[PDB]
Amino acid sequence: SGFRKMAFPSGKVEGCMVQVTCGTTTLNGLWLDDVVYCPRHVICTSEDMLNPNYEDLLIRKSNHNFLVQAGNVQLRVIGHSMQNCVLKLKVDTANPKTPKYKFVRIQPGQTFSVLACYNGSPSGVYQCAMRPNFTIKGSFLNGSCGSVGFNIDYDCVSFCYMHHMELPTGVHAGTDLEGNFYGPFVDRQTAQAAGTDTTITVNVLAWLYAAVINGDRWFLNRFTTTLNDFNLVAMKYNYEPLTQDHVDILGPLSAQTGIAVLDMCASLKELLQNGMNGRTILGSALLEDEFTPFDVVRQCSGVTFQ
Amino acid sequence: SGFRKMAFPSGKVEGCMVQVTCGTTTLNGLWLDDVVYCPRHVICTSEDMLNPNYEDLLIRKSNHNFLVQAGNVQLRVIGHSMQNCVLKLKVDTANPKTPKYKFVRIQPGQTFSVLACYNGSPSGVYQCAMRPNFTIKGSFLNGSCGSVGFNIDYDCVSFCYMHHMELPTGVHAGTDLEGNFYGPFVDRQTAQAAGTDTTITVNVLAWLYAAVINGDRWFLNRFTTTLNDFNLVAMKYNYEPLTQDHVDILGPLSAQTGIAVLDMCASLKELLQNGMNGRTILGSALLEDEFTPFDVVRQCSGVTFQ
Ligand SMILES: COc1ccc(Cl)cc1CC(=O)Nc1cncc2ccccc12
Ligand SMILES: COc1ccc(Cl)cc1CC(=O)Nc1cncc2ccccc12
Repeated sequence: SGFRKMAFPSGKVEGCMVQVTCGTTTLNGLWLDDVVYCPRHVICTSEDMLNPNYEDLLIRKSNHNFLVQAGNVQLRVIGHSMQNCVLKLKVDTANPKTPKYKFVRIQPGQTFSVLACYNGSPSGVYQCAMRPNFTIKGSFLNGSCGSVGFNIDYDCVSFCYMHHMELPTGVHAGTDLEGNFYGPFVDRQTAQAAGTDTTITVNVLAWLYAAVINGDRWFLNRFTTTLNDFNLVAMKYNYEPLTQDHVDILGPLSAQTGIAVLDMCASLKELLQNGMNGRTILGSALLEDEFTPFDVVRQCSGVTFQ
Repeated sequence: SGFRKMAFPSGKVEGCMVQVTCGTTTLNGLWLDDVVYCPRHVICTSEDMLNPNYEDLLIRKSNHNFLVQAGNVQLRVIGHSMQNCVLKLKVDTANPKTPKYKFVRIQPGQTFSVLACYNGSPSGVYQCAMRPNFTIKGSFLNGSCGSVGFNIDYDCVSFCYMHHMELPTGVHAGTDLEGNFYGPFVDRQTAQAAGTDTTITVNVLAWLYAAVINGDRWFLNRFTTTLNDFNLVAMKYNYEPLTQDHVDILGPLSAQTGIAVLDMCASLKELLQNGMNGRTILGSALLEDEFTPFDVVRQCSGVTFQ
């Protein structure tokens, strides 16, 4: 019993973090096979960040201008290339700790674990969701750039995020491992607008199912609703509209609890209109949207990894 | 910027988890040097749990009755002994992945990371606090027994908790690594009472300081208070009394924010009496007490580990 904001074990990722230094800038890199991945703004100075011409800046750099350290192991750069917003440094040594991995571009609403790193060394691990406006509400300080987000399916590590920048609003933006930003952001120091941040409705429903599994049932009501009538109320409170694909994903949780998805939607509709009235659900006084349906099944069934 | 419930990286602990089987019971064990640590109720059947005589049950077992698996590596038991509520199995192979470690018995209010394991394999990692009544509000399923809680100081892993049982109330109880239970619990299947669970006041204050660091300042008031007048209100709301040792621990946070500890206590006193009135602090509608002063400094200054 119980429910926690649970992250994946980070051991397979800790062995891939390295320190990347170009000139005077130092940030984190990801060492897989004989390639190191890192944010391309490592080649910039503080003055370049206002309006950097990355192509012109990169041409002034050679292989010997990049210093890659894996603890005390010095890797020698024998080739460099720029793919979108990431730098790919070819090194002479393949990482012996390379796990089975793939690069994945996630969709908004999906969750992943972040291994926050500084100077190539791990600081901590936490779980977060990609917001509908393609930001993340992380915990990052200066020097955390190049920290990665990931999921684990069995023996395979799926890398999905590389941290690049903190916006002036305090939220965080980054890219996939091919260097494509999530959202409309660019890697320069300028005011950038993130869109409206909405609540991930399918995740809230999954969390309400977790509450029922763990014994919290006070919010269950006798009313029901339809999909169109629920979405009319959800959009009023800046909730994402629910689709039939979302209903299909929630199927296994409906079966385990015996509560129809539309019935759970009716309970949520009353929580949106009437509030929680000083009560709590799973130790929280707010509706939580950082747990996917898969996260709930994983935590409540005990899925393990290599 | 930002603040998350952050766990330690678990890599150093993942390499120490093994599977322990005695007869038909299988749970997790901790492999350090050539000794495996596991809960002693691994030698029990389902019927023994109601009123087990561990001494009599252990005498019917020999070294070859214990099966220890480290993935696919079979460890041979060459000696066994019972220390309080843990079993110490001497094996023939020393763990090559043994990190620098120590055994520590923590005090209530301190936090640690839990590596939840099943059949010797990691499932996830989360951060929690030892409640004042010596329980933890974890996330555990059947087979998680032997999962360990830990902290990391630089290169040293401090093991502080081994999971033993879920109480009928849904909270969790366990021992230190010398086999001494935290709290008045015993390892048998019987109704057991946990005391009143109080809020860890020094942790709430540390979290309010974290909120100020991250830009949330609406709760700061113009009033002040004394230590005796605050404790009179705190005890009314089942908060732990604040002592001078707590004030000394909060010193570095007072300096960083320029807010005196007693001034922060006055803000907390108004939050206890007037509530939060639909507002949030660090994305939460409840006062949070699972962050120690050390956790706040660590997250807001970027302390790293090996
Ligand atoms: C304003 O600096 C820019 C501009 C553009 C780009 Cl692409 C990258 C950066 C570097 C950056 O934002 N680093 C940080 C990332 N996370 C958290 C941070 C917390 C404090 C200071 C820097 C933090
Ligand atoms: C009632 O079983 C007893 C009695 C006494 C003792 Cl010493 C140990 C046990 C085993 C136990 O509680 N296992 C579990 C530990 N965490 C979570 C659990 C969730 C579901 C089922 C068992 C769970």
